[PDB]
Amino acid sequence: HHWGYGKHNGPEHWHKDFPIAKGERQSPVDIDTHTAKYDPSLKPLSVSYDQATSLRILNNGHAFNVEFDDSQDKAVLKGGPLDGTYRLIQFHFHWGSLDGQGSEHTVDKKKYAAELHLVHWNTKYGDFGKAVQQPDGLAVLGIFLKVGSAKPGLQKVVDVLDSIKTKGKSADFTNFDPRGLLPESLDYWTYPGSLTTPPLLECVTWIVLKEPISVSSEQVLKFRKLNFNGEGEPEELMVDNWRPAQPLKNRQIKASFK
Ligand SMILES: Nc1ccccc1NC(=O)c1ccc(NCC(=O)NCc2ccc(S(N)(=O)=O)cc2)cc1
Ligand SMILES: [Zn+2]
Repeated sequence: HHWGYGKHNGPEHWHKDFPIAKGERQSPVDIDTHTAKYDPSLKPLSVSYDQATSLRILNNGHAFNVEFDDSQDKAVLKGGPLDGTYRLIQFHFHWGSLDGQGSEHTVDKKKYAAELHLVHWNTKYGDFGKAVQQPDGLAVLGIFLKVGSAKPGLQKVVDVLDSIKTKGKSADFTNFDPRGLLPESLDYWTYPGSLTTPPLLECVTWIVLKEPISVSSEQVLKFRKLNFNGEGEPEELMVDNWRPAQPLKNRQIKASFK
């Protein structure tokens, strides 16, 4: 009886195995755009993905992860609110059963169809497992998805999903360029928070881009054909794999822009 997104094991249950679910810096949150303060001391984000080395795509039973070689400084995030250098390890998405829900963060209570998370770890902690034990261990770049025009740089991801339909399936996934998933603007909001899935560790500097990317209805439909279940288990569509907004508590969201 492991955590998930169903009636009996969904986000309102997680606190029983992971009491930090009710902690002081949980994610996601609603971004109230009128209360976020412009911080003119915040630097432009530096997204350096030209040498990124993707390896593999994995269905882990709660999303799919595109994994990268993080054994050297090849794809790094720096600048913005960050001190030092954060290495890209994986990206994944959260999405809905319907185009009106799926994002984890919300903007003035608006839900997007999906949310991309580019996960990075602070190189001063040496590995990801050490970094998640630190309050500044991770930097997650969050990008909203809205349904409209197709995102051409997403299609290589969409087309491999048939090969990883069920929990525990993986496929080689080399030479994928994550620059093709970024919007034009790197204007962002930032706040201190957590992993949005168990173990819900309070180790994340969240950086959420203001400009969504557009994906097509056909692209997001292909996400919704994935399965939470393993092969030969009853089919349960991988949809609504999002945690809702958590209390902001004693936090301020800062804006990089006016
Ligand atoms: N790599 C490493 C290096 C040295 C030693 C140990 C390791 N650890 C692993 O290999 C490993 C760690 C965790 C794991 N599952 C739970 C978890 O912590 N998920 C992360 C996550 C959850 C959530 C988010 S979100 N949605 O962006 O907030 C973003 C990220 C599975 C595998
Ligand atoms: Zn995520």
